[PDB]
Amino acid sequence: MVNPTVFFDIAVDGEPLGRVSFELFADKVPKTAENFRALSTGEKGFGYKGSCFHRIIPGFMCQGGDFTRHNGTGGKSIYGEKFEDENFILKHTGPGILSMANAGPNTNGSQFFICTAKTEWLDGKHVVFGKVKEGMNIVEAMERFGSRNGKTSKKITIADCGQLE
Repeated sequence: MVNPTVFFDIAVDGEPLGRVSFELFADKVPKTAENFRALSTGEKGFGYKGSCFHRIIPGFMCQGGDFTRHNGTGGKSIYGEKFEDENFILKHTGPGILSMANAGPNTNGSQFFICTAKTEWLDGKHVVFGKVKEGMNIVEAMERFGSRNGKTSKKITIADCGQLE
């Protein structure tokens, strides 16, 4: 079978920016990939639609997925509780990597980041579960609204999201 693909339609201060799509490595990290896929479709009744990228650091990453508190302090997985680091097979190889944010071992929720550089120091600490497929330029455009401390200068939202194919 085939790894799922999901998309995010991004907006900046409500104005459309573009679409970013991702391959989810369900072949390597099925549990992690499924969480992100389900939160993208909204099939459990909650997920990423309408949420924001609250922390963006140019040259580093864009982070989002806190759909409950909108600031890095919230979010939840589809598993009724934070969940474990499934494995660290996949590495932070370069721009476009999709990896889970966490607050220490086995604390995955819904927060994630999209790398804009190779972030090898996170290997073995954050679970890598996907990669941008199309629209890396859109992520580069988003990145320009970040700053040193991560605060964004315009509100970057996931206007729509779902599963492709």
